[PDB]
Amino acid sequence: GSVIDPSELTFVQEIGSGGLVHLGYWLNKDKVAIKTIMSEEDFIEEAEVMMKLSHPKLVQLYGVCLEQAPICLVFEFMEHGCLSDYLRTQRGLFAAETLLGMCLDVCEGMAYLEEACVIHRDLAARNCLVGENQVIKVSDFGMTPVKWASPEVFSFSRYSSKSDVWSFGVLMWEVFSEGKIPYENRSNSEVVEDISTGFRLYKPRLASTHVYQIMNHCWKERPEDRPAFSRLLRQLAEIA
Ligand SMILES: CCC(O)(CC)c1ccc2c(-c3ccc(OC)cc3)c(-c3n[nH]c4ccsc34)[nH]c2c1
Repeated sequence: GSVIDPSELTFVQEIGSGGLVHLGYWLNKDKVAIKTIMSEEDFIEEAEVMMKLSHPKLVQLYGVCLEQAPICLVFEFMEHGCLSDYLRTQRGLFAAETLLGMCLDVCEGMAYLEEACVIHRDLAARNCLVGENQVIKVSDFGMTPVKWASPEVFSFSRYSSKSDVWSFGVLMWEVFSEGKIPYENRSNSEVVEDISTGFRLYKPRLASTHVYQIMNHCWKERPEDRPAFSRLLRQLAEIA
């Protein structure tokens, strides 16, 4: 399943930690994001799933480097790193249209995963990447915090594409607030209690009445009342 020899990789600079990430080169040519190692088998399987899902708004892999421990996944290099950090560093420089376009990119990737019956389970701005011309790609979509979890997920672990829709609503909030922490300084028990009473994340300044309505549609108590990613995509496109 696309095996890369360790000698083919050149480690240049550490760029992140989660799962350690390095900026590097494969075959002294392509810029790569090397993600060094959860069990070894699950780490390989996540890449195998991702390598068979081709969409312009989903991150791509060059291959997997096994044989020598710690094992690593060889991803394409994304120029502007993770979406969460990009929003925080470029805060105050974003236009409303740019933020909506970011949500539309994520929604496109999510609509593809929804049709392929692939549940992300951890959709958040920290799991999204920024490339050339501010193109957003969904990352870590091959897996098998409660702040992004739907009520049926944090209470009954009922994962579905509709639970990813709730997570997308929180992602939409992260984007429009320019990288703000959802339910800041609040514990896991506190967020569960708030959401159960009917509390929802506040409307950020850059998000219009229509954008906030879409966020609240993603945040409906019952998963059946939430719109599918295929529907959400056209709703977001209509606001633009
Ligand atoms: C914006 C500053 C800079 O340009 C500095 C070289 C940069 C910084 C971080 C990244 C990452 C990246 C590294 C670790 C991350 O945490 C998982 C998320 C993103 C990535 C990245 N690109 N592609 C992939 C795949 C998994 S993480 C990652 N590119 C980065 C680029």
